[PDB]
Amino acid sequence: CPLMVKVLDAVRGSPAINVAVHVFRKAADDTWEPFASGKTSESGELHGLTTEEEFVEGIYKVEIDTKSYWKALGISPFHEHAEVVFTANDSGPRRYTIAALLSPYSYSTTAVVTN
Amino acid sequence: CPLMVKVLDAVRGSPAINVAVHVFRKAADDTWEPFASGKTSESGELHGLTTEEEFVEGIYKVEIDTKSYWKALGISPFHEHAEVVFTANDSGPRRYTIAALLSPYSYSTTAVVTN
Amino acid sequence: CPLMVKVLDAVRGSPAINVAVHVFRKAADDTWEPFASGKTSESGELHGLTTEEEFVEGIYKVEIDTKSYWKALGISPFHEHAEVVFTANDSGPRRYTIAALLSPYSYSTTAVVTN
Amino acid sequence: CPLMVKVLDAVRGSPAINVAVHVFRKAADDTWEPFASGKTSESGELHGLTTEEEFVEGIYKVEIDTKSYWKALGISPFHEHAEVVFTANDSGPRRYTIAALLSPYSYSTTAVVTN
Ligand SMILES: O=Cc1ccc(Oc2ccccc2)c(O)c1
Ligand SMILES: O=Cc1ccc(Oc2ccccc2)c(O)c1
Repeated sequence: CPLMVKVLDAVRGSPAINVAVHVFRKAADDTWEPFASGKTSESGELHGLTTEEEFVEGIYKVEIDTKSYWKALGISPFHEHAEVVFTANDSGPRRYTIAALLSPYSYSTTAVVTN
Repeated sequence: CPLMVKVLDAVRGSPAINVAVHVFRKAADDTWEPFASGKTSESGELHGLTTEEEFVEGIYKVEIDTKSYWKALGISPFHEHAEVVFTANDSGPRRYTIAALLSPYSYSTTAVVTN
Repeated sequence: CPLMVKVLDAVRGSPAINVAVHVFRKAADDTWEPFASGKTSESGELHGLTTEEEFVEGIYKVEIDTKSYWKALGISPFHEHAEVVFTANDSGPRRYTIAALLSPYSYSTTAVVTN
Repeated sequence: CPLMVKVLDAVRGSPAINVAVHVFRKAADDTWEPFASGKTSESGELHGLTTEEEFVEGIYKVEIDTKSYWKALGISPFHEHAEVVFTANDSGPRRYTIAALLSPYSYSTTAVVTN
């Protein structure tokens, strides 16, 4: 599990459950191609998106559908989604955790990169 | 100024100066078209991006070139850029201020919508 | 104004208005003594807290009454208040801006030190 | 383990290791009395501070010594420490995770509260 996504809700102080997540990888032709997708679990975590074999050097985009999330809680949020864009696996393979903390008009994202 | 961008640097505790900012508007074929751009001023702000006449309802993307900012300071950054995607919507006469606070492996962004 | 405070609301995407702010200076017996206070303005800002003559080097604490702010909006908050503790130090002629971005279970704060 | 503390470094994108943490509990006489203390582990987490028997209703202060942390990395940071102040265990016992994300001039803190 070289790529993991974790989402917290800053209004409720709890994991953000059932948040859709789509990952894309920048193609040879500069296009965003579909790489992996998942929903967060009761702990707000999404494991198993990829494998170290699949997850090669590349520019990746992790899209967290925060608008759907807030709307289901009756909140009409500012952002369409949270987008995280980064180069992965230059120094060789690493483990990436992409965290986001969500509020209706604000979010933050941090990466924790290992080995 | 219906739309303003403000960037701060969390490592140095200062406005983030000379950061390039590109704004796009989503067009009918779901493609991003270039709408407005500039670089932040000594105060970390970018004013004069658009006019009320131009700024119509629609989905906009604001892209903050964080990677180049960190590179020109010698600091190894994680993200390619910071992205903010939102729907501008009447109701109204709102000023949108898109603010962002930058660290090498983390950013936050918030929208302040007034008047 | 050598010291300014600025608060934003991440749930509503607006300045945080009428938030009480207390500033203290640490005295010789390691006790906090009341230095300056006020409430944020319609723009979420609090100016005029001190003067350059008064603001000498020392350890200061800035306490933002977040709990009362959330309660007057009906939202159940986690923190009693947000606290910022720092050493003011010459080098210099700096303006200190203490900014804070508020959610019910989360806050961030940043210092912007200029001139 | 009803109280856990987790600290991330936003400059390095890694857990913040060996960060001292002190917890206080507000006494009957309005004084902050010493409750528990610990250092974060290689994962940036601090477990075992207290027990559900010990950890009664109260107002608590979690002090994270961020200045020592940054100074050991050669950074002279803005803040003396991060202070998190909250009422614990009104609805009966809960599980509290206090997270902080650190930068030299900025930090954020979020609580995740369970059961
Ligand atoms: O403290 C956390 C934090 C505080 C404020 C921020 O944005 C602004 C900074 C200064 C003025 C207005 C907004 C922000 O992005 C993060
Ligand atoms: O303090 C602000 C803050 C703290 C933690 C965060 O991510 C995590 C939350 C809990 C555990 C681990 C990481 C975060 O995104 C913001």
